[PDB]
Amino acid sequence: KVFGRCELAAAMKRHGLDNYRGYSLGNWVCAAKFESNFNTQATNRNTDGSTDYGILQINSRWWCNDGRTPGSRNLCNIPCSALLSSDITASVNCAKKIVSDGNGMNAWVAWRNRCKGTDVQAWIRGCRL
Ligand SMILES: [Cl-]
Ligand SMILES: [Cl-]
Ligand SMILES: [Pd+2]
Ligand SMILES: [Pd+2]
Repeated sequence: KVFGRCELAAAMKRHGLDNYRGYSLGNWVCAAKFESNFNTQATNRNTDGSTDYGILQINSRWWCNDGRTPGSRNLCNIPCSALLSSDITASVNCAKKIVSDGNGMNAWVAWRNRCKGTDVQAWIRGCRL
């Protein structure tokens, strides 16, 4: 599923991402925009053989099991396919655990390089939340 900007903003809000660990909703919407272009089915292979899945490009190296990432961890305890679903719960819930790690949203390189320090509130401008 390709989410609408405000549609994603609202779903993320309902799952309690607005100001989760101090990250305003616009940060999360911005991160999803540059990770997946709001496409839940987005996948990308890493140089190490791991793969990134879903709206927030969660990496099989640490966070999910895809059956093809030798020696990886599954810290969210999900099959990676669960992160490609039209239901964003698995991605949001997993992302909550990721952002609790020492680095916060800096774990998402796209966030750091495209969202951090920018006007992320522009991403939710005009949405009914
Ligand atoms: Cl398990
Ligand atoms: Cl649901
Ligand atoms: Pd388990
Ligand atoms: Pd659900």
